[PDB]
Amino acid sequence: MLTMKDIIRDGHPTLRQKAAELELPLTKEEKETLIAMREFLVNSQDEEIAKRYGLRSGVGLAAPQINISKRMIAVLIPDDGSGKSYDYMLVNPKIVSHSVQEAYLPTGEGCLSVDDNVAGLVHRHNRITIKAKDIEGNDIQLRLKGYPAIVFQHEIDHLNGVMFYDHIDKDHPLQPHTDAVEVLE
Ligand SMILES: CC(C)(C)[C@H](NC(=O)Nc1cc(F)cc(F)c1)C(=O)N(CC(=O)NO)CC1CCCC1
Ligand SMILES: [Zn+2]
Repeated sequence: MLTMKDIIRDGHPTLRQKAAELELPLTKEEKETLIAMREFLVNSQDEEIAKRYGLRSGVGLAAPQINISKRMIAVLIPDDGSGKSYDYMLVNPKIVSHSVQEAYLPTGEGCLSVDDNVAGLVHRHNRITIKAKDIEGNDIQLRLKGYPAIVFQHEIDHLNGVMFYDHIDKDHPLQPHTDAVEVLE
Protein backbone atom coordinates (compact mmCIF):
# COMPACT_ATOMS: atom_id res chain seq x y z
CA MET A 1 0.00 0.00 0.00
CA LEU A 2 1.55 3.28 -1.12
CA THR A 3 1.34 6.17 1.35
CA MET A 4 2.85 9.66 1.77
CA LYS A 5 6.24 8.10 2.69
CA ASP A 6 6.56 6.75 -0.87
CA ILE A 7 6.11 10.24 -2.32
CA ILE A 8 9.42 12.00 -2.81
CA ARG A 9 9.80 15.69 -1.94
CA ASP A 10 10.68 18.67 -4.12
CA GLY A 11 14.50 18.76 -4.32
CA HIS A 12 14.81 15.03 -5.06
CA PRO A 13 16.74 14.69 -8.35
CA THR A 14 14.30 12.10 -9.82
CA LEU A 15 11.64 14.85 -10.09
CA ARG A 16 13.85 16.80 -12.52
CA GLN A 17 14.83 13.88 -14.78
CA LYS A 18 13.13 12.91 -18.04
CA ALA A 19 11.21 9.68 -17.34
CA ALA A 20 11.96 6.71 -19.59
CA GLU A 21 9.54 5.33 -22.19
CA LEU A 22 7.96 1.99 -21.25
CA GLU A 23 8.47 -0.97 -23.52
CA LEU A 24 5.26 -2.94 -24.13
CA PRO A 25 4.07 -5.29 -22.77
CA LEU A 26 4.65 -4.01 -19.23
CA THR A 27 6.40 -6.34 -16.77
CA LYS A 28 4.28 -7.68 -13.87
CA GLU A 29 6.14 -5.35 -11.50
CA GLU A 30 5.33 -2.35 -13.75
CA LYS A 31 1.62 -3.29 -13.85
CA GLU A 32 1.62 -3.70 -10.05
CA THR A 33 3.26 -0.27 -9.61
CA LEU A 34 0.69 1.43 -11.89
CA ILE A 35 -2.21 -0.33 -10.15
CA ALA A 36 -0.81 0.79 -6.75
CA MET A 37 -0.48 4.37 -8.04
CA ARG A 38 -4.17 4.37 -8.88
CA GLU A 39 -4.92 2.64 -5.54
CA PHE A 40 -3.09 5.45 -3.68
CA LEU A 41 -5.48 7.88 -5.38
CA VAL A 42 -8.53 5.67 -4.56
CA ASN A 43 -7.36 5.44 -0.89
CA SER A 44 -6.63 9.16 -0.66
CA GLN A 45 -10.23 9.89 -1.75
CA ASP A 46 -11.75 7.57 0.87
CA GLU A 47 -12.40 9.81 3.91
CA GLU A 48 -11.67 7.15 6.56
CA ILE A 49 -8.60 5.58 4.84
CA ALA A 50 -7.15 9.07 4.11
CA LYS A 51 -7.65 10.03 7.78
CA ARG A 52 -6.07 6.79 9.06
CA TYR A 53 -2.93 6.98 6.86
CA GLY A 54 -2.59 10.78 6.77
CA LEU A 55 -3.32 11.01 3.05
CA ARG A 56 -3.81 14.23 1.10
CA SER A 57 -6.77 14.02 -1.31
CA GLY A 58 -5.21 13.27 -4.72
CA VAL A 59 -6.50 13.45 -8.30
CA GLY A 60 -3.32 12.43 -10.14
CA LEU A 61 0.04 10.75 -9.64
CA ALA A 62 3.08 10.25 -11.87
CA ALA A 63 5.63 7.44 -11.47
CA PRO A 64 8.55 9.90 -10.89
CA GLN A 65 6.73 11.12 -7.74
CA ILE A 66 7.28 7.67 -6.19
CA ASN A 67 10.91 7.68 -7.48
CA ILE A 68 10.21 5.55 -10.57
CA SER A 69 11.59 7.29 -13.68
CA LYS A 70 9.09 5.71 -16.11
CA ARG A 71 6.42 7.35 -18.27
CA MET A 72 3.30 6.12 -16.46
CA ILE A 73 0.55 8.11 -14.80
CA ALA A 74 -2.71 7.57 -12.93
CA VAL A 75 -5.54 10.07 -12.94
CA LEU A 76 -8.63 9.76 -10.76
CA ILE A 77 -11.06 12.68 -10.94
CA PRO A 78 -14.46 12.10 -9.31
CA ASP A 79 -17.79 13.17 -10.85
CA ASP A 80 -17.89 17.01 -11.05
CA GLY A 81 -21.71 16.93 -10.81
CA SER A 82 -22.06 16.69 -14.61
CA GLY A 83 -21.67 12.89 -14.72
CA LYS A 84 -18.13 13.21 -16.17
CA SER A 85 -15.38 11.37 -14.29
CA TYR A 86 -11.85 10.29 -15.18
CA ASP A 87 -10.25 7.05 -14.10
CA TYR A 88 -7.19 6.36 -16.23
CA MET A 89 -3.88 4.55 -15.93
CA LEU A 90 -1.74 5.65 -18.86
CA VAL A 91 1.47 4.30 -20.34
CA ASN A 92 3.67 6.56 -22.51
CA PRO A 93 1.04 9.32 -22.68
CA LYS A 94 1.75 12.11 -25.18
CA ILE A 95 -0.09 15.32 -26.04
CA VAL A 96 -0.46 15.02 -29.82
CA SER A 97 -2.49 18.22 -30.36
CA HIS A 98 -3.94 21.08 -28.32
CA SER A 99 -5.88 24.36 -28.39
CA VAL A 100 -4.08 27.70 -28.68
CA GLN A 101 -6.53 28.96 -26.02
CA GLU A 102 -5.21 28.62 -22.46
CA ALA A 103 -6.92 27.73 -19.20
CA TYR A 104 -6.00 28.03 -15.52
CA LEU A 105 -7.28 27.17 -12.06
CA PRO A 106 -8.21 30.48 -10.34
CA THR A 107 -6.27 29.68 -7.14
CA GLY A 108 -3.29 28.09 -8.89
CA GLU A 109 -2.03 24.54 -8.39
CA GLY A 110 -0.42 22.30 -5.77
CA CYS A 111 1.48 19.00 -5.82
CA LEU A 112 1.77 15.85 -3.74
CA SER A 113 5.56 16.38 -3.85
CA VAL A 114 5.49 20.02 -2.72
CA ASP A 115 4.91 20.69 0.98
CA ASP A 116 4.29 24.44 0.89
CA ASN A 117 1.77 26.28 -1.30
CA VAL A 118 3.13 28.42 -4.13
CA ALA A 119 0.86 31.28 -5.21
CA GLY A 120 0.34 31.99 -8.90
CA LEU A 121 -1.58 31.08 -12.05
CA VAL A 122 -0.49 28.06 -14.12
CA HIS A 123 -1.61 28.57 -17.72
CA ARG A 124 -2.10 25.29 -19.61
CA HIS A 125 -3.93 24.43 -22.85
CA ASN A 126 -7.72 24.45 -22.47
CA ARG A 127 -8.09 21.51 -24.86
CA ILE A 128 -5.69 18.62 -25.49
CA THR A 129 -5.71 15.32 -27.34
CA ILE A 130 -3.61 12.57 -25.74
CA LYS A 131 -2.43 9.30 -27.24
CA ALA A 132 -1.22 6.59 -24.85
CA LYS A 133 -1.32 2.88 -24.10
CA ASP A 134 -3.33 1.34 -21.29
CA ILE A 135 -1.91 -1.12 -18.74
CA GLU A 136 -2.45 -4.02 -21.13
CA GLY A 137 -0.77 -2.21 -24.02
CA ASN A 138 -4.00 -1.32 -25.81
CA ASP A 139 -4.43 2.08 -27.51
CA ILE A 140 -6.21 5.00 -25.85
CA GLN A 141 -6.89 8.41 -27.36
CA LEU A 142 -8.38 11.03 -25.03
CA ARG A 143 -10.01 14.33 -25.93
CA LEU A 144 -9.90 16.53 -22.82
CA LYS A 145 -11.03 20.01 -21.87
CA GLY A 146 -10.84 22.29 -18.84
CA TYR A 147 -10.20 20.70 -15.45
CA PRO A 148 -9.22 17.18 -16.59
CA ALA A 149 -7.01 18.70 -19.35
CA ILE A 150 -5.21 20.62 -16.59
CA VAL A 151 -4.74 17.53 -14.43
CA PHE A 152 -3.34 15.44 -17.30
CA GLN A 153 -0.97 18.26 -18.31
CA HIS A 154 0.24 18.51 -14.71
CA GLU A 155 0.96 14.75 -14.64
CA ILE A 156 2.67 14.68 -18.06
CA ASP A 157 4.88 17.60 -16.90
CA HIS A 158 6.24 15.30 -14.15
CA LEU A 159 7.41 12.88 -16.87
CA ASN A 160 9.54 15.69 -18.36
CA GLY A 161 11.00 16.99 -15.06
CA VAL A 162 8.69 20.01 -15.05
CA MET A 163 7.07 21.30 -11.83
CA PHE A 164 3.89 23.38 -11.72
CA TYR A 165 5.67 26.43 -10.26
CA ASP A 166 8.02 26.56 -13.29
CA HIS A 167 5.03 28.10 -15.13
CA ILE A 168 4.39 30.91 -12.62
CA ASP A 169 5.24 34.47 -13.69
CA LYS A 170 7.56 35.92 -11.00
CA ASP A 171 6.50 39.57 -11.51
CA HIS A 172 2.77 39.12 -12.21
CA PRO A 173 1.91 35.67 -10.71
CA LEU A 174 -1.83 36.43 -10.42
CA GLN A 175 -2.42 38.09 -13.80
CA PRO A 176 -4.50 35.93 -16.21
CA HIS A 177 -3.34 35.79 -19.83
CA THR A 178 -5.64 37.50 -22.34
CA ASP A 179 -8.54 35.20 -23.35
CA ALA A 180 -7.39 32.41 -20.98
CA VAL A 181 -10.32 30.43 -19.56
CA GLU A 182 -10.80 30.49 -15.81
CA VAL A 183 -11.53 26.85 -14.84
CA LEU A 184 -13.82 26.30 -11.84
CA GLU A 185 -12.26 23.99 -9.20
C1 LIG B 1 -1.86 18.51 -4.28
C2 LIG B 1 -3.27 18.02 -4.02
C3 LIG B 1 -4.00 19.03 -3.13
C4 LIG B 1 -3.17 16.72 -3.23
C5 LIG B 1 -4.02 17.80 -5.35
N1 LIG B 1 -5.37 17.39 -5.07
C6 LIG B 1 -6.46 18.11 -5.31
O1 LIG B 1 -6.40 19.23 -5.78
N2 LIG B 1 -7.54 17.45 -4.93
C7 LIG B 1 -8.91 17.73 -4.95
C8 LIG B 1 -9.46 19.01 -5.10
C9 LIG B 1 -10.86 19.14 -5.09
F1 LIG B 1 -11.42 20.35 -5.23
C10 LIG B 1 -11.68 18.03 -4.93
C11 LIG B 1 -11.12 16.76 -4.79
F2 LIG B 1 -11.90 15.67 -4.64
C12 LIG B 1 -9.74 16.62 -4.79
C13 LIG B 1 -3.41 16.70 -6.21
O2 LIG B 1 -3.65 15.53 -5.92
N3 LIG B 1 -2.65 16.99 -7.27
C14 LIG B 1 -2.11 15.87 -8.05
C15 LIG B 1 -0.59 15.83 -8.10
O3 LIG B 1 0.11 16.13 -7.13
N4 LIG B 1 -0.11 15.41 -9.27
O4 LIG B 1 1.26 15.28 -9.50
C16 LIG B 1 -2.28 18.33 -7.75
C17 LIG B 1 -3.39 18.87 -8.67
C18 LIG B 1 -3.25 20.39 -8.85
C19 LIG B 1 -3.79 20.70 -10.24
C20 LIG B 1 -3.86 19.38 -11.01
C21 LIG B 1 -3.36 18.29 -10.07
ZN1 LIG C 1 2.23 17.19 -9.12
